Amino acid sequence: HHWGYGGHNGPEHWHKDFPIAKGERQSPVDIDTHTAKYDPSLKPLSVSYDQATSLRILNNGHAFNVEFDDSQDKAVLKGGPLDGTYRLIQFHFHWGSLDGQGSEHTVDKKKYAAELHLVHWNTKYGDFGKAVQQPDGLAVLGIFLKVGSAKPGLQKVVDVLDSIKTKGKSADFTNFDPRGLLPESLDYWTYPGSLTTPPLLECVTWIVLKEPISVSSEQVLKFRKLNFNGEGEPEELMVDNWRPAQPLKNRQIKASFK
Ligand SMILES: [Br-]
Ligand SMILES: [Br-]
Ligand SMILES: [Br-]
Ligand SMILES: [Br-]
Ligand SMILES: [Br-]
Ligand SMILES: [Br-]
Ligand SMILES: [Br-]
Ligand SMILES: [Br-]
Ligand SMILES: [Br-]
Ligand SMILES: [Zn+2]
Repeated sequence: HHWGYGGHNGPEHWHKDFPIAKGERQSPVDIDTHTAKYDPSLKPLSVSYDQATSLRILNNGHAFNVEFDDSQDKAVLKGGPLDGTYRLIQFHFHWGSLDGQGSEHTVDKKKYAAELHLVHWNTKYGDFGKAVQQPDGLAVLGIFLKVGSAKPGLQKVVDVLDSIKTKGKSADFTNFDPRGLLPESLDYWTYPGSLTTPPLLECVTWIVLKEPISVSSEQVLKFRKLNFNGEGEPEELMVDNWRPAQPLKNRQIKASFK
């Protein structure tokens, strides 16, 4: 792989190595709130993170992933639009160089400063690598970030970033509680889509919360001190690691709320 978010390998190039980039169910999308249909058949989301076990944080050269122990049903997502049980494997964010961009999904064309993705795989497929080969393999919970008051539950993530500045670095990251990243309301929009990074597999049920979380300017500024490059290489700040909105095509976005 050579893709990225630089001047010559960014989203508009991905289709050359990953032709599904021009597929029928690509993500992210703009959420037209006027057009999304309230679906009284959608259930409340069940986010069950009481037993979550974080293990490690990794700079993978395109974001940082907070990884979980997904060897048992500890931290699982169910309900909502989903049939069955999805196990949390990792979360990560996408963010901008400035507060006016950074999210992947947009809401009536509004871009948020960042977007959190909590990635879960369907236990009926046994492992993540098998799940991504299935149209109902993953459930990603997406949460917008706006800049205002600090998010206290994010600070532990922020403070470890200095230790994983460059691509390939990891650090122990135990005992982190992802419930501290969840807004008050679980109202959501949902639609069928894809991973937003190569290989762009069309395996995701997206669940995008309506209510953003607030983080401070100082918190997001620290995300922007990360590097895409490896240690000692020319510094390239990890900023603008978002894919823009893709064509909705023959898809409906449904709302869980009136
Ligand atoms: Br694009
Ligand atoms: Br709305
Ligand atoms: Br509907
Ligand atoms: Br992912
Ligand atoms: Br993603
Ligand atoms: Br993959
Ligand atoms: Br709201
Ligand atoms: Br909040
Ligand atoms: Br820092
Ligand atoms: Zn993501």
